[PDB]
Amino acid sequence: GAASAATDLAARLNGLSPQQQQQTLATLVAAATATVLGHHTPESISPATAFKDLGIDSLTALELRNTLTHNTGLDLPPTLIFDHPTPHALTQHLHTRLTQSH
Repeated sequence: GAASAATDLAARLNGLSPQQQQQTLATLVAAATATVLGHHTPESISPATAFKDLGIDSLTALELRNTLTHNTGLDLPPTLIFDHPTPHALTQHLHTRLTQSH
């Protein structure tokens, strides 16, 4: 249970530099997509392949969403993949929204 994984996420990021802080999402977000496609590890989830190209099928885009938002504490609608089509993109979103949010 978590009333804010955004304060847990920014906890991984806390103490780190932008690219390092990126990596955490650029690992978790991919871990998320590693889940959606049944790959388990983010090592298979390339950040520049594209969710579309990864197998994200709206359903797994929502399940992506369900994981992302849950790990980052953010509140972005299911069109997150449609707006950010790569693990890098999604990461960029939550890496930027860390400060660009309420």
